[PDB]
Amino acid sequence: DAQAREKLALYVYEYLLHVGAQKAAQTFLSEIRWEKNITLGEPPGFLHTWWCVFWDLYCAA
Amino acid sequence: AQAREKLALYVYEYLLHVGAQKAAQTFLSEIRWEKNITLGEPPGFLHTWWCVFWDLYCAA
Amino acid sequence: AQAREKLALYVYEYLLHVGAQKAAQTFLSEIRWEKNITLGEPPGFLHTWWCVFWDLYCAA
Amino acid sequence: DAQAREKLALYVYEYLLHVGAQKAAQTFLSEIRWEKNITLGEPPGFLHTWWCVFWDLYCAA
Repeated sequence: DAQAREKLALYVYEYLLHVGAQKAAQTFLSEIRWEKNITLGEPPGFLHTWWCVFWDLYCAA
Repeated sequence: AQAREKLALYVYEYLLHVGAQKAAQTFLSEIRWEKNITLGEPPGFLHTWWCVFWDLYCAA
Repeated sequence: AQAREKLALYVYEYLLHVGAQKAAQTFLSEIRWEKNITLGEPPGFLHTWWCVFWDLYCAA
Repeated sequence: DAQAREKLALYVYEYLLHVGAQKAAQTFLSEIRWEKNITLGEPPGFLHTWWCVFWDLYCAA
């Protein structure tokens, strides 16, 4: 449950960096007082990829 | 491409409901967003989707 | 409850597109289905959903 | 890929038994010439459960 909330934050942060919103990403980590490791993938990152999978499925119904 | 625009909205919603209102404002301005904005109740839809999705993916 | 009725339709579609046309007919008749029926291209929507879902669930 | 197709068939079969369509379930296994093991859960079975999860998500957008 908490592991989920922490992983959403991480992947939102990554998105903000790849979407060209770097200022926003930095302030986001300040506002949630993020004291944990940060491990980054390739653009457009995990959240875009999995969102688009579910979108393609949403638009087929 | 209309997928990317809905994700942006739901992320902006996430940021307000998680108490990252500053980032939220900065976000819209950095992507130069100009469309209309509507939201619902916290925690917001991105959180709702994530909970079932991440429970499916398990992992770390 | 309207969830259960869409699943039935998509299953009836699966059965026709997978070559289980006999089962398909028997199915409708056993649940006493009386609503209108529309389908699309094979393999059908239940297969489409399943492929992304089962790839998420992995398992066995 | 094939593992997926085989697991859909299995879980469709289970559904047909729990939904009160037992004749249909039997003929289904004939028509696909199913020569593999059959392992059954509790009603309403795996496919209903996971369908309803995605439905609840579909009806929240």
